[PDB]
Amino acid sequence: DPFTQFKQTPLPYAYDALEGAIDAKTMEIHYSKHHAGYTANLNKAIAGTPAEKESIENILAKVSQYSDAVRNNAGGHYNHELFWSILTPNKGTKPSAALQKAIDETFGSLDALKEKINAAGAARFGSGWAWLIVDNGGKLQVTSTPNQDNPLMDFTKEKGTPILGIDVWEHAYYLRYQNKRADYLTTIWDVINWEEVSARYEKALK
Amino acid sequence: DPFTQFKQTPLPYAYDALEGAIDAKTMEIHYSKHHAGYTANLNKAIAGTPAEKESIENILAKVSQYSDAVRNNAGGHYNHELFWSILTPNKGTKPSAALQKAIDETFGSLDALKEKINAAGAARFGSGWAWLIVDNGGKLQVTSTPNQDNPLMDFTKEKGTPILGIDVWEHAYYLRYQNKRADYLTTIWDVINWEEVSARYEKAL
Ligand SMILES: [Mn+2]
Ligand SMILES: [Mn+2]
Repeated sequence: DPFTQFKQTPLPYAYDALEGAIDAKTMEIHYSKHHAGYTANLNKAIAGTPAEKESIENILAKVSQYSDAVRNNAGGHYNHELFWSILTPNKGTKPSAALQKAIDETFGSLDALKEKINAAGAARFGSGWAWLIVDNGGKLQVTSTPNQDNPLMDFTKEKGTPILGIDVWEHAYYLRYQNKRADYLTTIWDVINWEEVSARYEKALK
Repeated sequence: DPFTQFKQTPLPYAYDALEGAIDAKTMEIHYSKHHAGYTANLNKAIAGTPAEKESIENILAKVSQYSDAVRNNAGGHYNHELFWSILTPNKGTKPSAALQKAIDETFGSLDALKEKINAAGAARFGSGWAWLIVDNGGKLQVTSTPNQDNPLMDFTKEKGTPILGIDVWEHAYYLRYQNKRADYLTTIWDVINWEEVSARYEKAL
């Protein structure tokens, strides 16, 4: 149906393509149940409301004005859209020169960045997301948020444009890693698409 | 070590005893990793604070005076201690006469209560718990809380003494049910120990 406000973008890889880090059954459920549900519920939640014709970024920027259903499902849809795009089965991607320079000046190295994101992910009590954002000053920052909240929401303490997000809801890792979220976080770097993160960085700075 | 402030109560059944609703792997991890972690981190978080020799209920009742680590781990420890106690492998328990009468007068029937708890559990976005509590009015109430918060915590709006809690963190159900939290909630009734719920009701009154 071309007239629904929001649609899930198909994955640019197979469900089993990320098996170095994420099991195929999790990819399938995470995409076809969890994310699909957020998108469907988003469309329902904004229908007949002032949010109905707003872009996802604009919904999020005013999310405190809308229902919890809008907030939770707008977050969910946005976060997952971004998540799938920053994963890849193509090994050895790396940050663009511009991004790498910013990473090194801000964190020291790519390993130091990964350590900071891993720590943020591990410290998120309950469900949530770890983020690398470009803040409103153009500077990189690592944050985490609860549930499906994200750095574009007016509610959020550390605001910025996300360029990388890692889902630390238990559904994202429990089938393969159970309670070992840290092992999930260590391993997911194997499938991060730094080309997409770098594109998001370039667009954020504009 | 007998001197630790909080200990996990041994499980009163085997890890595979609840397979009518909860897989053995989940029980083992849930108990020996998630709950054990809360208990250990609680003991650490209270060390050298005014909470150090307080009862768990008294920590919860004043929880906002303490760190977030105390809140999260006191809630974690409390909630799981209660949770294990209200599960059983023995089919066919039922509320006491007193609890059954109260349930019927307040919700209509046991089925109506289960429906209300199932709905509360399903509606809890993210991690958390569904509860049946006794409010200070003696009245039964169904609520939910986020994360490891619970109805004994000082800041909680819907306060009361929990007599039944059902964990809806994904770790409680993902290995067996994956996204199907509603199926977990429907099925868990088969292992609820209404004799313990009823003993908790008696104590709460
Ligand atoms: Mn997710
Ligand atoms: Mn739990």
